[PDB]
Amino acid sequence: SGAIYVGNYRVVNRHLATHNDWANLVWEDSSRDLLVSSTTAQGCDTIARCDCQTGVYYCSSRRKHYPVSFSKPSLIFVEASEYYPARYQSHLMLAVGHSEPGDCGGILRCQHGVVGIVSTGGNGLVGFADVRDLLWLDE
Ligand SMILES: COc1ccccc1CN1C[C@H](C(N)=O)CCC1=O
Ligand SMILES: [Zn+2]
Repeated sequence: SGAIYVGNYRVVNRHLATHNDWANLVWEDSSRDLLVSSTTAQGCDTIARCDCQTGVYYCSSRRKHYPVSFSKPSLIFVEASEYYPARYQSHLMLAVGHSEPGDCGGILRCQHGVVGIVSTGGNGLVGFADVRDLLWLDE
C-alpha cells in the first residue's frame, strides 16, 4: 500500500484504488497501473521533474529503504496477476531489488522529489510506475 499526496490529488496504484478513489476520479491509466483521485485536504509531496536514474525506495516487506539505480520509463512485459492479464505496462522503470505484491505503493524518491511508486516485482527485480511526466499534478 501507499499513495502520493500533491495539491488536491491522491496518486495510487490503479489495482489498489478504493471505492472513494473511483467516486472522485480525475484520471486513470490501466496500461500504467495508475489512478489519480481528488482530495479536500491539500497535499505537500514534491514531484521530481528530472531524468534521475538513481534514488531510494521504501520496501514495506523489509521495513527498509533501499538505494537503487533504475531504468528510464519504458514499455515492459508484465506477467499476469489477479488484477491484470499478461500485458505490456508503459512508463515502467526497473531496478535490482526486493519487491512483493504488498510493496505496491512504496515511494521512489531522488534528490528532486517523488519519482514514482512500486508497481511490479519478482525475480529479484522491482518496477516503479513513473509519475514525473504528469506535469498537471502541480497545477
Ligand atoms: C511477484 O509479483 C509482484 C511482486 C511485486 C509487486 C507486484 C507483483 C505483481 N503485481 C503487479 C501487477 C501489475 N502492476 O501489473 C499488479 C498486482 C500484482 O500483484
Ligand atoms: Zn531527480
